[PDB]
Amino acid sequence: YTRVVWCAVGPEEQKKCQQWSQQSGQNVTCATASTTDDCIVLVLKGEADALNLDGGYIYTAGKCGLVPVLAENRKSSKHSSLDCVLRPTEGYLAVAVVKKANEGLTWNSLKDKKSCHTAVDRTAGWNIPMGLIVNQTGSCAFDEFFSQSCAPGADPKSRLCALCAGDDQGLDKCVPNSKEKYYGYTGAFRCLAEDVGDVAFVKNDTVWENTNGESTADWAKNLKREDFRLLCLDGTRKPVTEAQSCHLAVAPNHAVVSRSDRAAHVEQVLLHQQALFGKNGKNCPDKFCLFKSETKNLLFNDNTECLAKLGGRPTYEEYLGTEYVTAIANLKKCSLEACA
Ligand SMILES: *[C@@H]1O[C@H](CO)[C@@H](O[C@@H]2O[C@H](CO)[C@@H](O[C@@H]3O[C@H](CO)[C@@H](O[C@H]4O[C@H](CO)[C@@H](O)[C@H](O)[C@@H]4O)[C@H](O)[C@@H]3O)[C@H](O)[C@H]2NC(C)=O)[C@H](O)[C@H]1NC(C)=O
Ligand SMILES: *[C@@H]1O[C@H](CO)[C@@H](O[C@@H]2O[C@H](CO)[C@@H](O[C@@H]3O[C@H](CO)[C@@H](O)[C@H](O)[C@@H]3O)[C@H](O)[C@H]2NC(C)=O)[C@H](O)[C@H]1NC(C)=O
Ligand SMILES: OC[C@H]1O[C@H](O[C@@]2(CO)O[C@H](CO)[C@@H](O)[C@@H]2O[C@H]2O[C@H](CO)[C@@H](O)[C@H](O)[C@H]2O)[C@H](O)[C@@H](O)[C@H]1O
Ligand SMILES: *[C@@H]1O[C@H](CO)[C@@H](O)[C@H](O)[C@H]1NC(C)=O
Ligand SMILES: [Fe+3]
Ligand SMILES: [Zn+2]
Ligand SMILES: [Zn+2]
Repeated sequence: YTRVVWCAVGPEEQKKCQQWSQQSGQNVTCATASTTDDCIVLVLKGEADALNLDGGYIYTAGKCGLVPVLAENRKSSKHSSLDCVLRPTEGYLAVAVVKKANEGLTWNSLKDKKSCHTAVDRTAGWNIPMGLIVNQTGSCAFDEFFSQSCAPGADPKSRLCALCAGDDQGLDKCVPNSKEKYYGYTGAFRCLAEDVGDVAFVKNDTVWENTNGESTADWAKNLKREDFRLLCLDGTRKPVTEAQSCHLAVAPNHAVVSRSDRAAHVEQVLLHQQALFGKNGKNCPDKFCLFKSETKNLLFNDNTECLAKLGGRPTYEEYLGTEYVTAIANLKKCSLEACA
């Protein structure tokens, strides 16, 4: 009754959810689906209660009647005396990242290069960069812009999946879940790091969290911030320290959604769950930490400080903001799960 069913995407999220379930004494239990779109359908059916979503999926879920409940909040600078749970969200910066050694590559010479995207339909990985490219090109043929890409969730036989690697056995190539080696923020950054692609569309944080020893992962151990550059819309290249002046957009933070009729109950349970397993929580790091997965961003982003109350009681349109909603609307003209 005051039990919340979380929806995990893929087997690694399922494993994390199971540990949370055990530690929560079954106040939270787990349903699993192979894609984020399927988890949305489970929530619509009432077979799951909630999951945390990137803004592009929130647009999808919102059209079907789902609502944002709490948002990820990461480290701040202003609103300093304010408690994390009450602090306004700031958004994250969507960036385009390349290797310094790939000289003369700029926003203006991206045509026919190789690209690394977090997944189709996601904010930094797809909606913002492809939205910009469509506008600048005056063409809906965004699938013919890059020579080859990894964009998890596209047709595995298309050039949009040519660079995706699948799992350890080479299966599930291009699936939009963490079994795909190049899925998500860390996966697309890895796709650039290994020189599989020429450019990764990720967020500012990703670059910092995976360089200069911040990650102990084999592929990331030796990466240095200085070996990367950001691509600016004016055609210049800048150091990764200049993201505030060289990003493609500011994105709304990922947020937990649920059916409108279940929102209040989901909010109550999660606030108590974070008091236990959140950043300063009673049982973290001793038993279980909700916001940790070893740089893998499972269920929540690893840089999450807390889940924050929204205020204004957002509709999903208000939460995403009018600038962003119109951008997606326009990109989607180029090409129940279409609930509107
Ligand atoms: C781009 O993304 C970067 C990664 O998120 C941002 O850099 C971070 O900036 C925040 C402040 O806004 C720093 O917060 C710190 O929190 C730490 C304690 O919890 C302390 O830093 C210590 O830990 C880091 C790892 O988190 C280590 O590098 C080191 O031990 C350090 O002493 C500080 O007390 C500080 O508040 C954070 O350190 C930065 N992250 C990293 C990993 O460098 C950056 O601002 C973003 N840029 C823009 C323009 O938004
Ligand atoms: C790609 O281009 C499209 C269309 O050229 C962009 O859509 C446009 O976005 C702007 C900014 O949000 C909208 O301007 C707004 O107009 C409304 C009223 O018309 C007003 O409320 C705001 O003050 C603002 O001026 C504009 O309406 C919208 N155009 C259309 C036809 O929908 C889109 O933003 C571009 N994509 C990207 C990723 O930038
Ligand atoms: O960043 C300071 C700024 O944060 C808020 O901005 C957004 C996006 O984070 O918060 C809500 C929730 O997602 C959105 O409605 C706001 O979007 C607007 O502002 C962002 C800049 O952050 C911008 O990219 C969008 O184009 C806007 O639509 C709030 O506006 C406010 O608290 C400020 O403190
Ligand atoms: C389970 O939820 C009930 C209802 O609030 C609460 O009494 C208890 O603290 C919760 N236990 C855990 C481990 O989350
Ligand atoms: Fe995102
Ligand atoms: Zn800006
Ligand atoms: Zn409102």
